[PDB]
Amino acid sequence: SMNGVLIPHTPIAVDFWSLRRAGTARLFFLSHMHSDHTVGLSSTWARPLYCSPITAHLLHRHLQVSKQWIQALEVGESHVLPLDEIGQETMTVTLLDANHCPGSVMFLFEGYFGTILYTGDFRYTPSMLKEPALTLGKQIHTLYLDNTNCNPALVLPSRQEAAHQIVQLIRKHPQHNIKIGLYSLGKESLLEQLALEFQTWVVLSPRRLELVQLLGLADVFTVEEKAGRIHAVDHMEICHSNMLRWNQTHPTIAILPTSRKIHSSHPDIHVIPYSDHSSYSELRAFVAALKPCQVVPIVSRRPCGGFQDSLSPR
Ligand SMILES: [Zn+2]
Ligand SMILES: [Zn+2]
Repeated sequence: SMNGVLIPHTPIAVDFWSLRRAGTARLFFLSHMHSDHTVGLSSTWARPLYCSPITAHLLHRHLQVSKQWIQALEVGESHVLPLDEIGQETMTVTLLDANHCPGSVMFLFEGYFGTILYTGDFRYTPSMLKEPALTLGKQIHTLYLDNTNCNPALVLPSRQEAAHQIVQLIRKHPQHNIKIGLYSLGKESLLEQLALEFQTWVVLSPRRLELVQLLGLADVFTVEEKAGRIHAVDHMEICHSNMLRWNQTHPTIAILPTSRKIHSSHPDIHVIPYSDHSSYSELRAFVAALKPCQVVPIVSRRPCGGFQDSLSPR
């Protein structure tokens, strides 16, 4: 899927890389390095690209986008970007920690269009309201929201509570190897927590270890499989056939940390609602505190509602 947006009546494109559809009167932004946000973005990209410093490093390393075009913006600062070559108009952009994955940010856009807050992918935490850029009384005219888990019937625990569910599960199997199905990026802090909790080395891929060292996490990761019982694998590897394959070597439990209602054939495959996306209740509190004039879903194909009673008149 493609979860990028061309914001109408603005010079803004976020996680949206189709040259034909975007046009030439746009500035391009990248919230984070998940593949559904970099569709069409590769080493051939030849336009200015604005992102976080961590995203900037990952972008050049793994997609080979030239450093000529990569524009790393410091988080928490107001950046003034030119919209033309004659110093006629500018746009002010402020990056805010999205609490989603390494490098993930929210964008605060200010310009002729007004004020727009673009969350990208984010997990709401109350500290986001205490952001200096959001405590200036500025009216947010449009709030683009991560509506991934925007289902009122879907109750999700906090990441800490979900991490506890994972810990409890692993505790029941002290003799088992543990397969954690992940994307190439994200939930590294979960791995670090599991490493310390069970005093084990967490086996990664050479790519992940390279990433972890950038984050400056604890020295608890390695590429040698014989070193630990907790293994970070690609989520696609977790299925019935691979469970039988893995059990030939050692008793194995597989864990899928996701808010998606994935069902498994194998009894030893566990799907636990550990999510990097805000829950419905967290979304409600986020919007209620900001009170924007309008709320627009980033994930168009997915449901998004229940925010009329939290909007602002202006
Ligand atoms: Zn994401
Ligand atoms: Zn996404």
